[PDB]
Amino acid sequence: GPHMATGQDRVVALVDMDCFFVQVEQRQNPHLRNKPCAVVQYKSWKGGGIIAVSYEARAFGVTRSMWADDAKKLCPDLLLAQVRESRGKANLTKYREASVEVMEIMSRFAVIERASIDEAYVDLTSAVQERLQKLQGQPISADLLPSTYIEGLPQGPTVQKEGMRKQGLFQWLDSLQIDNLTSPDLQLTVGAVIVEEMRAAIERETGFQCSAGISHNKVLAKLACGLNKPNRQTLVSHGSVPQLFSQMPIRKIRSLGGKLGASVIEILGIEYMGELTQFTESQLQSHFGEKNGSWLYAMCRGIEHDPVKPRQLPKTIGCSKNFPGKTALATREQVQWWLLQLAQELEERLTKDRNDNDRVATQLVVSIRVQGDKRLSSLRRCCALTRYDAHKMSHDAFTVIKNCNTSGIQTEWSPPLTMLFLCATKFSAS
DNA sequence: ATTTTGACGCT
DNA sequence: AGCGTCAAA
Ligand SMILES: [Ca+2]
Ligand SMILES: [Mg+2]
Repeated sequence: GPHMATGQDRVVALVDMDCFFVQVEQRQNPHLRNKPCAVVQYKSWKGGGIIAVSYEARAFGVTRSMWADDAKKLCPDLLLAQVRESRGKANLTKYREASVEVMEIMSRFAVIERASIDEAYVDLTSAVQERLQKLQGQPISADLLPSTYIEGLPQGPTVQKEGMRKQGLFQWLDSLQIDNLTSPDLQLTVGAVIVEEMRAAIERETGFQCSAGISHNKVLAKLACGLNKPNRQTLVSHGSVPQLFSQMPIRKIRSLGGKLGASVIEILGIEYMGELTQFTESQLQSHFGEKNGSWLYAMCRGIEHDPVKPRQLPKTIGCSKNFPGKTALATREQVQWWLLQLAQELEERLTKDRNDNDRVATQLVVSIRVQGDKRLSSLRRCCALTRYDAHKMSHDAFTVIKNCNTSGIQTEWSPPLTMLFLCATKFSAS
């Protein structure tokens, strides 16, 4: 009752760019705008592998991981943009730089946590409080929320999408308690006003559209963000959680999309997130561990406490290349040449990072996959990263992995290498 | 023969 | 330190 917490203390948003790499290429090449389009890496094998897909192309069934030749089978007029290749490998610089454009705009509004190349969490709690004081008890107009969905509404006693959106928004605003600056629902609504402004700024200043979720924590904000895509935002209130979760597959919640989620389904014999409420905290801890158990117990009730970390920059800078099937690296010369290519791209990115961000990486992590392993990485070794020098970095990576060569022969490498990975880590201020 | 990334937990 | 899990384009 009165001491039972409800996880309504914060306002958190998750902003996610729509079909991000596609939008970067469409900004650059107007011929691709408003077209079924995809971004591919490496044309030679089956037309290249698709990594991003415009919504027009998704309507034909084109997806990520599809080979372009197969996507062309689904969408004969599919347009393609290729990832740049440098030093023999795909180079993602253009997308990292576009990401920086968007992150810097978001940072003007509030503290952000960079969650991936195209998404960031936003802690809006303080901005909401300040805006509520500026408003001076003044009601919130639907005009301030032109692209917002209220999850769960309309409800109770129009057949077009925008009509439904406006009906739900009207019901929500009609109900709000604006005279109470401490109402969680009002705080979320002001949060949504701010996110509308943030999203307008992103589009004005970059050309890129995005979707967003607004709720009381990161998991619900991420879930909300995905409910109305593209170019829309969704408010998930605490009160919307019981109905939302009653038919929500467990795997849709962040961190439960893999083995743990599968084990929750199998061990408990349930399918939907809401069904978790019927277990005690200790029961969940017994099956899934203390940390996971407590997390599940609170999360199925819509409560999560993970903070929006103040971190706009990535914590690691990495480069990797797969060598699939018959192209696996089988000679010492091959392994060293590709370590050099990787180290050169890495030196370039590290030098840029040092100039822009006043920091230096101090550890180099080397990872390889050997032919036969189902595991993504077969081996990981580290060494000191003392100079941004590609020849030195490539020499050190070879030195720390050379003893993996089973081969009795001088020049040959066995078992062949199907992956090389260099990652600069452990940044210190400079 | 999705590939190329990034963060974080366990022991 | 090294391995495993989960997730983004
Ligand atoms: Ca996205
Ligand atoms: Mg994303």
